[PDB]
Amino acid sequence: HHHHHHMVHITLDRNTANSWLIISKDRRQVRMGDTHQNVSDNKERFSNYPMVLGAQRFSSGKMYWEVDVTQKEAWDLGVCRDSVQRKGQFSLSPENGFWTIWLWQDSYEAGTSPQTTLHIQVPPCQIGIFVDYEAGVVSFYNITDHGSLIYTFSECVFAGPLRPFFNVGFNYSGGNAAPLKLCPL
Ligand SMILES: Cc1cc(N2CCCCC2)nc(CO)n1
Repeated sequence: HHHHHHMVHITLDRNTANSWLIISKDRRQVRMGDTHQNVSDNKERFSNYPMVLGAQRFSSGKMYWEVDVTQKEAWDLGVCRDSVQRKGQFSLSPENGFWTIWLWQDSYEAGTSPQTTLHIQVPPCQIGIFVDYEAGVVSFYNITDHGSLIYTFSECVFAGPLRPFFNVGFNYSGGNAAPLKLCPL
């Protein structure tokens, strides 16, 4: 891919974060805390899962960013509608306004309904996420493996403004405490 030149500076939106998340001062890193992080509840916060949005909203153009997933056991990454449900239980699917991939239990899957098995030869330490709003495309790249394609969602029905989407995952095992980090351009 030659997509790096649509590079955007993503920051995390503290107001949207699950109340157990800890976002760094520079708003570029997020991890699961071992407890509630002493913030007020609000209608934006994801209640059921360790999720947070980027502050940026996109309704046109091409956008690219990279995320560090080093030493994590579980995570979700991609984009979502600004209007996605925040409270209660829901599945990550394009019908619910999410275009995502994830890791759990040593398998990588795309968030279709039902989910799609991914074939990755080199487990990624950094993921590139490319959005072409006009084309209706969300693509994922393996930065650890020379930028090799992971998955492409096409004919996407964005149906509104998009936000970068993150899930640091639970840490039941004690092996998933590491942060997600937005990587420098
Ligand atoms: C804990 C878990 C894992 C899982 N997978 C998806 C298929 C590939 C393997 C991982 N699915 C579920 C569904 O409740 N739970």
